[PDB]
Amino acid sequence: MNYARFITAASAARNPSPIRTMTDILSRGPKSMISLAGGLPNPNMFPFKTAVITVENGKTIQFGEEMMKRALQYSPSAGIPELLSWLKQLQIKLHNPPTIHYPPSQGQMDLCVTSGSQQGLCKVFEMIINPGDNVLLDEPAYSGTLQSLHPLGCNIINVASDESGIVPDSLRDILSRWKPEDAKNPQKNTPKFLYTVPNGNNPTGNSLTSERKKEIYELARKYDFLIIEDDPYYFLQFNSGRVPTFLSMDVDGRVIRADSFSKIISSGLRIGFLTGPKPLIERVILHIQVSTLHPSTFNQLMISQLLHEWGEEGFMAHVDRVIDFYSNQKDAILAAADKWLTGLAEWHVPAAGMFLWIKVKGINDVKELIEEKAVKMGVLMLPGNAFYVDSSAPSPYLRASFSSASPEQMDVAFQVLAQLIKESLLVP
Amino acid sequence: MNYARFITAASAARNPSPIRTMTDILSSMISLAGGLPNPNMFPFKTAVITVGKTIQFGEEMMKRALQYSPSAGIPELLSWLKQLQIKLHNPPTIHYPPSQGQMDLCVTSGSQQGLCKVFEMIINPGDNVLLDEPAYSGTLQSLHPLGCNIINVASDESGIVPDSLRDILSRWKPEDAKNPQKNTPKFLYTVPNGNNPTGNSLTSERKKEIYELARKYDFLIIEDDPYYFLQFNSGRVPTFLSMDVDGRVIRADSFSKIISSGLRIGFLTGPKPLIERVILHIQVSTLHPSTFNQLMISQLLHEWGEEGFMAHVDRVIDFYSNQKDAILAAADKWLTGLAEWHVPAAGMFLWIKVKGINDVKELIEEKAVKMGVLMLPGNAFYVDSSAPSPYLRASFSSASPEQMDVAFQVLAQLIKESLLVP
Ligand SMILES: COc1ccc2cc(NCc3c(COP(=O)(O)O)cnc(C)c3O)c(=O)n(O)c2c1
Ligand SMILES: COc1ccc2cc(NCc3c(COP(=O)(O)O)cnc(C)c3O)c(=O)n(O)c2c1
Repeated sequence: MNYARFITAASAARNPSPIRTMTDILSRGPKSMISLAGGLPNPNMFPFKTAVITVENGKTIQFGEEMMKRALQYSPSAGIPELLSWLKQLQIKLHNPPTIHYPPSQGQMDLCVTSGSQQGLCKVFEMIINPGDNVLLDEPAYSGTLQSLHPLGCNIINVASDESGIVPDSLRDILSRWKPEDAKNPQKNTPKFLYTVPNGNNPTGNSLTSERKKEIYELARKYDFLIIEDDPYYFLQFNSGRVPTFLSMDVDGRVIRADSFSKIISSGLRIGFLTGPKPLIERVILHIQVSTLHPSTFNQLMISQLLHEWGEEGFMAHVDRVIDFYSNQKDAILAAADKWLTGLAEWHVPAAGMFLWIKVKGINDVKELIEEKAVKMGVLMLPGNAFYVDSSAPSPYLRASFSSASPEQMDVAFQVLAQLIKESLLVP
Repeated sequence: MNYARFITAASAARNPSPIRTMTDILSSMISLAGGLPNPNMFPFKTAVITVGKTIQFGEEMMKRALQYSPSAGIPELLSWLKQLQIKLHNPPTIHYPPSQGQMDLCVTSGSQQGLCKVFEMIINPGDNVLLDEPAYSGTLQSLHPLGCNIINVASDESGIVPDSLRDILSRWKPEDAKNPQKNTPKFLYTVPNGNNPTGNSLTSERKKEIYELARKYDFLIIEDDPYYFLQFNSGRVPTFLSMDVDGRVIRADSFSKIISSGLRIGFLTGPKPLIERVILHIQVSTLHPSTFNQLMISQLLHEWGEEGFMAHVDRVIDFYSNQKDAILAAADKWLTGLAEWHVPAAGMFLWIKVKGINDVKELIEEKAVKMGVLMLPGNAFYVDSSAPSPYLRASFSSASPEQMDVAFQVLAQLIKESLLVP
């Protein structure tokens, strides 16, 4: 398995910056080192000098003068080394991927810090996708991936999904149009990858089971395609005992995993990370180098100090508090839906994340109900249309986030929704 | 302007997110719309940043700083930067209707992101683009995978030579810009102040000549100006943006050189239909620039005012001007007779030509690194980086005068060792 067939010609031709070239030789020379190489602003001319950041149940984070100069300066494209090594150990403890000690050419596990998991996904899609390429995913899907994929000119093949995510039988039936050996022939145009959000899918709230992940992985080996495991709700699972990830079962080095801090630590800091085969991670870093140069040094240092002070134990205690809060929010939205929506709509318990996916019983298109009537009433939800490749098609579905509204706000919101649905159903 | 000829099919196919669409429909509200983390679950609570003044993020300011924000930037930073552009450049496009290229702005994750999104918006494989070599390696390394043909325009001590541009453009007829099969240039890219790596700046007269050739052959101008606030010459030269009567200028500005490089904050100024395409691409790549870092810059600009910002740039110019003199003094002392250079007009680089060496790559990459001195070989700043180069780039931004003295003393010795061999 070579990574060359998956990547575009343009991604393969990317070269490191002349500084990244010098940085290699910097560690091959003496300790004296005088540098006249970079266009770095002088660290003594920065207007910010020190910083103190308070942490609820934790040590205050402090950036003294020297740390502040580093925080305000350019840093490596792949991320600061202390955050990279901490995240690498986190992945090993959580997923123990088979690829850890593989040689680099065979897809050795590598990591890079990205400006949210959105940047990681975007760079992955751009590295892989040629116009006309086949890609697999289950609809409804995250609108940010659909809007990333759409300008790339790929053919998006929808794979059926139910309460337990992707239905492996649907994937098996779709793949039966090709023969396994067609993956070795580029004119056969076999799928490049399967994209999935395995825990609390945006927008469904549905999660894949361990058994289905094993079945999906075996179909990925058979037809030799990559798996893009976009897991930002990994640390927001409501089920007791986490399900193994695709990364944990990645014997082939065919999994690219996107992780985010947006849902558990901070969304505004724009900090995520990508885990996958070293040749593919290297291509992503090179693209990052010409786009954003690197993720914010300041925000990485903040997170790194918080993570190092917490330890694996303090980080896990924070996720427990987060899961407990969202689990109560999930119960509150479910109680509001039971009280006002029973008989008018279909839904079930989300397995992870922050969304409730509701199907309105006798309405073909919910877009006018949500975009017009509900807006005039002071209630904001997302119509299902936003989560399909064909967003112009009518949708009976709506996405309701339970992340921030109070139980009483959920009650009033669903009372308004029920009233508007009933009014629309009574029109002959 | 027909902006459609400067935007690829993929860029035109981009749509706003469902959240932007919902927000636009809005006029007591309950929101179950966004996948926003709960703002009361964030582990960071308050922040104090010393500037002897202080910047404070109180509890609610911190919740906003740690939360998602608009793709184009936070409104207070956008309005401050918009007023800065109007005061500094007073662009003719301010009150033009949006379709006619009304001046618009967006915050980017450094000026590198802005440039990258601009190139990806305009470039189709095989398209012709103009620039002067030696050029910034970050733009060459952005353009190269895009499959465009890079046409080198001659430059001297005063930047692009308009006669060179005029001669290159003479292969087409002005009317060929209306015919897509003629493949006329899409844009001219330039760093008008303290070019990376030369340190050379364009004059007002040349900018006017280049702008008239841009109208005649209907191409855009990408004015990448991160060293705009690092000019050593008395009285700033007008920008291409200030003379943009047509709405053909896209300007990239950065805070990396004057405020902070690690914060990843820059901005793009240009025609509204072009800026809109850039925002949409940003929306699917990074979502938005860090809210926390934008709020840090915004609060600093609020404490400072235009007065404090302008006094900071004056102190910054003064510091780099002394650094420039120190590197010039070190070059006079050790390099005279061995190398060629002239006075940089702006920025942080000295561009040196080694007198009797065809390729400096082995002298800089091997010999210099071994002696503890780091510089960049000229090779890095050309489309054809495999071609031999007698040039080197020396940055005067951070080394002390005494470090420059030892560095040039080492360089001089390495040059002599390379020349003395028959
Ligand atoms: C770790 O070593 C480093 C790191 C970064 C740089 C950045 C440099 N230049 C930046 C630049 C930009 C983008 O800058 P930004 O606004 O920050 O995104 C845009 N246009 C022009 C003309 C530029 O020169 C540079 O020259 N050297 O050497 C570096 C050396
Ligand atoms: C201003 O309103 C907003 C702002 C942001 C979001 C972000 C959302 N999701 C983020 C997400 C990402 C990228 O996340 P990041 O890591 O932060 O880049 C990756 N994969 C999946 C599956 C995701 O769901 C969302 O659903 N809504 O509604 C938003 C609404």
